[PDB]
Amino acid sequence: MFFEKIAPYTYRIPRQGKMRVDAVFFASKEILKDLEAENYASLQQLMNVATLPGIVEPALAMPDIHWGYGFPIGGVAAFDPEEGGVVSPGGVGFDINCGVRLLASHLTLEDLLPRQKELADALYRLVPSRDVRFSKRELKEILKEGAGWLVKRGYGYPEDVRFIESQGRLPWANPDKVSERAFERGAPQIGTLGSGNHFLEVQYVDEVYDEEAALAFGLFKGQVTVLIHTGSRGLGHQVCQDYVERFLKVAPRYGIELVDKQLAAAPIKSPEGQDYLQAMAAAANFAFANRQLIAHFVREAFEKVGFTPRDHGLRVLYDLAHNNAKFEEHRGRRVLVHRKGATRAFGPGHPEVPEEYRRVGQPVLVPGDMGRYSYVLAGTEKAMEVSFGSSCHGAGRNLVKELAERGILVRAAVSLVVEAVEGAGIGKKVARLRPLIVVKG
Repeated sequence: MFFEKIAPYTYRIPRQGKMRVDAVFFASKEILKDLEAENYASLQQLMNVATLPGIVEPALAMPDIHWGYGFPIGGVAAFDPEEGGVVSPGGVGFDINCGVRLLASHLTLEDLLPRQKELADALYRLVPSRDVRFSKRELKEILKEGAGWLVKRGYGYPEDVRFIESQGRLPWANPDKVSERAFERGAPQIGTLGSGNHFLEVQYVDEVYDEEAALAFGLFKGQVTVLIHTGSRGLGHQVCQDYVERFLKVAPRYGIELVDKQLAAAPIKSPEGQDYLQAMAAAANFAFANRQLIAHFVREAFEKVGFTPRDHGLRVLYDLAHNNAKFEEHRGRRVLVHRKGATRAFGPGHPEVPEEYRRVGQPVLVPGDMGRYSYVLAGTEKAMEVSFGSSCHGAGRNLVKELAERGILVRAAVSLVVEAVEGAGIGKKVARLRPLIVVKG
């Protein structure tokens, strides 16, 4: 008995103990049952987040919330620099800007199926797990400029950048704050998916829920899409490690009390805070470039098997991060929003949303597990009010053997979450995507 319901699929944990503000989480009657069986562990983590300095009410968690490092996965936490706010690597997650890019083509399922094998083989061959390399000075510029650096040199279409969150460039990146180890560890990984839950999949739209948003996003049933899921690879992971320990060994000076050491944080305005933010931005820009490069190779794979540029017309529908901290305008102020396993989800009328989509809201890409359904949602006005314009990132909670039985070629080297999100009013359903080909890193 430590949280009341304030709206459909919306629960509040009133401020208690060390909490500086209330916490609010979105969930189903069914999801609550899941958390309850978990002793509410992830919620305790959400409550810990609320103990941090300068936090803006309320600390939040999405319907797919679960145990994480310090901050819970599925968490959103805004911090005000002017109020002595802090920045926490654990609030972003180790894979900085691990995210998703969705390409939308002119092809229909019927057009693709007969070349399904050729494409799978071309994708596995053209997408590293080949001979494209950059100099250290070049990848240094990449860390600062983002996806646009690659597009301007031919690794994409001119318009690609318009459909990437923040145009694929966080403004504060500074490679100087990125350790040598992080730099060398991720530098030769650009253009690769990586391991773990990273992949690329060719899919088709099997259901359309909002005709107006679908039209605006250029989506139609039977349409072929390609979803790319990957991040900053080893570079972002290292940057997180470098700063967590640096933040731990300087936490005394600042007097920041941590109920959980994994909540390691530093004042946003402190040298250490500023450095991490600059290095994190560099890692994010690297992740943006990585997805941009992969998209370039995807286009090369379609063409290699016979689909000309005008046949496939593979355009970037959208590209957004699932782990990131960004400075944004909320409540008339500039605040730093930590999102770990949650997405930015701006709504109708927002200047940061491409004009093409401005009337319906920002696309929200919700990948499922490999070989599972993916969804496309749209950001809402309500989210701008109640979740710092944030939405969910996930759809769920013998490996490849059963994938070949559901009609899915693999190349290796009803969502309750979406239901809760739409029910809470922070993510309008637009479409569902079914996988045909899965390429793992």
